[PDB]
Amino acid sequence: VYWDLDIQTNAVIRERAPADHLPPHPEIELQRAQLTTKLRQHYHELCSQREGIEPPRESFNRWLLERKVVDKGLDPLLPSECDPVISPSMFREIMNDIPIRLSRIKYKEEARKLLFKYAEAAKKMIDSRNVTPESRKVVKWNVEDTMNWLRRDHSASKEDYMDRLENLRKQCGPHVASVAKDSVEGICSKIYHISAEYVRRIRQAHLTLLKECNISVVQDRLVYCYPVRLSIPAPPQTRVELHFENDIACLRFKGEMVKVSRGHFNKLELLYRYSCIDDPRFEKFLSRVWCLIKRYQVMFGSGEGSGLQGSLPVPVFEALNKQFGVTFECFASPLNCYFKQFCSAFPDIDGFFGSRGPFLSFSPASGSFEANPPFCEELMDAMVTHFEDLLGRSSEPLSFIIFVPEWRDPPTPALTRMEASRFRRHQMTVPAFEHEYRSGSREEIYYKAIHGTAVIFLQNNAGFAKWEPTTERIQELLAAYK
Repeated sequence: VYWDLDIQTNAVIRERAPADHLPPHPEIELQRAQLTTKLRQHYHELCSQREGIEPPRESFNRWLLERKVVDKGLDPLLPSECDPVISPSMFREIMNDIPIRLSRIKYKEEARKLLFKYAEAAKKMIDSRNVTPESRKVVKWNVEDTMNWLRRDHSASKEDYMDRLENLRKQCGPHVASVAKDSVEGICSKIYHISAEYVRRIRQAHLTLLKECNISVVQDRLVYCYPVRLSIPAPPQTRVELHFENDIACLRFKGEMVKVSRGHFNKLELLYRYSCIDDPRFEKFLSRVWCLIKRYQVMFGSGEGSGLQGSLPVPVFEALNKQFGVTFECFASPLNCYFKQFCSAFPDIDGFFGSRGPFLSFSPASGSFEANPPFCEELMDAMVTHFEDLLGRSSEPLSFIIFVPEWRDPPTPALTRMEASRFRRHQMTVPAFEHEYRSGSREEIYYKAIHGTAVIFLQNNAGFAKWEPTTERIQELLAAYK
């Protein structure tokens, strides 16, 4: 439907030992869900009590992505051992909404209210918090200048109101940041430390469950890739019940229900048949589907396009396979993947559905790959370092075709590094990420993506010889856009 699970892999890796993840269990997934909900509530109260703002939209989810890049802890989702403690992602996102969040504007009275709301918010901040005398008089002058300019009987237009806000924000920004810096850092630190405590509780409950089940807790051939295997045996399956309401699969575990479309459920059964080797009678299938859906609900609120990751059209994947031999997605999930082989964030549960684990821990010696990472610049930067490390270590055909938003104000360090890479064979611009129909029946597309999508070809010499981005192959890839 929106996938081609018949295409076989051409990724080649060293044979690796089974991973030591604790086997997922709906009882533990439910506890992680209820603690992640409490963690979001701590984040909402900290932003409200310390800065008088709501949490910046999608910032908690983006925090989870950034923390995943550096976390050395034991939970597959929540952080517990991170250097730095202070997330640069969450810090930058909170600071962008201080003193207030800038909302979408369409009319003149909206722009006038937004300009006035910013000015009095900066004044209320100056009047109630510690600030150096230099920063106090600069903000005070700009706020007084704006208030008196609004007091003119001569009324300006909407673009005049907007430009006045852009300049006022330009002048007060540095002083507002120096005022709130210590407080925002404290929010990032406290939410990380609370998460670490939650991780310790989940870990202990999971070890206790396995002990209650009497469950105890390599050669380097080159082989075609294969899903991540677990070394710890699966605990006895639990009672998960399935029924369909119209074309929606409904799975209940002890009265707790998760939902997924019928089309995706049938896709998961196929991936499971192609990827799972420890459940010949599908006795554990429904339990693992429940954990999979719940895990991604905890990660991304629920189960087309958001402010975290874009979707590529199906014909683009077809053209990538036919024109450049692509068989593998570096950033996908069992729910959204196009190929049956992919890298994903949660190998403890995704491995049963074809995951090869996170890409930053994947070491292919050969293969043709596609990558459209989530909209997390910290992950993207680690991605580029991994790309160049892999391309420089192997002389076998290796190719990566990367899709990232064409944003230049300012460009991410990852995009700048890729444009200067010694492996860059070709670069172009394709249409922007847009909503791709899947549901059957939503958040808006990330703002950085609206100008278009940069497509970068990173190949070693063997890969450039085998999958060269010739003019004819580029036109066919461009022809895939409807």
